[PDB]
Amino acid sequence: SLDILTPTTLTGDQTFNEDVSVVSSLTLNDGSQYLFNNLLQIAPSSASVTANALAAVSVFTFSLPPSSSLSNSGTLIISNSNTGPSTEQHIVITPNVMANTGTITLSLAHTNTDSSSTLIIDPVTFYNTGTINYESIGSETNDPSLTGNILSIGSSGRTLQNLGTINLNAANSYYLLGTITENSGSINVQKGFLYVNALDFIGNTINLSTTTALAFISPVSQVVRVRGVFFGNIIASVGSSGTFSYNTQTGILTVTTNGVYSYDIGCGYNPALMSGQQETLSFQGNLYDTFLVLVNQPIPSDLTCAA
Repeated sequence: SLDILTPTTLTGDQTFNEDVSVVSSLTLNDGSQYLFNNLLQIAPSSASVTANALAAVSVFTFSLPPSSSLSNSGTLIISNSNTGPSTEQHIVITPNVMANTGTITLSLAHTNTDSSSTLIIDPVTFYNTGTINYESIGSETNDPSLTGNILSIGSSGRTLQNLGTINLNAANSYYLLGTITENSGSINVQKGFLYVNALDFIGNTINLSTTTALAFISPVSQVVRVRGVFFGNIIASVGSSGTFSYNTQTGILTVTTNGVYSYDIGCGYNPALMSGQQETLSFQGNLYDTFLVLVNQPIPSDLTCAA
């Protein structure tokens, strides 16, 4: 219905009850509320949508509700320059279908936790062969360790077909609540901690940067592929009385608390250098005893396992 065929810039709050097809570039400025209630189609790859929150205002909402559908082969940027402990934002991407073969970038200046913000990616169906980014354009410090403003991906019982890349590079923490699938996908934890509380975790590789962490709140039956493991990061597993073992032939790290967690970290690690310790983590406002594994060594030069 609404077709953007020439570079367009719109001002103020926007509520799209029509299907929106963008083949050029659409820019949304000076609005505290951007709503796409039906189709939002961005194609071909050179097309783009950029939603800029109104500056120096209290609340910001970007919404793709369950009535909507997202089909992006170009570039969708959601940017909010508002920052500070009183910031309230609601970036709620919950379309019936979320199909991305291009780039989606969440670019926020308010990345600290708070009491009231929501950052949600939880459609019914999730399809990503491109790149989804969460980046910071702020400089906030002194996080209050609250439960709001934590990017939460998926939900219990729904799946996420991640054939491409999810880049997490903005905040102290992120939550993965849905079931990831597809063998080619990667989740890159470039800053902060990733907490996983999901029914299963299939196919993807979790790549940890330095001074990041992966924490599984509940064990999954799948072996979880994690790469980048070295003295700069850790894998945490919820539960008390933690023990662990590393198999040099398969490259699999097995952690046992009250449940069994299995991580494929690669071959080449020396198990005699590894150690573990009990700590306490916070997840969705509750404290959990957690067993941490520190490999205490660099990434091996060759991660391949013997046949």
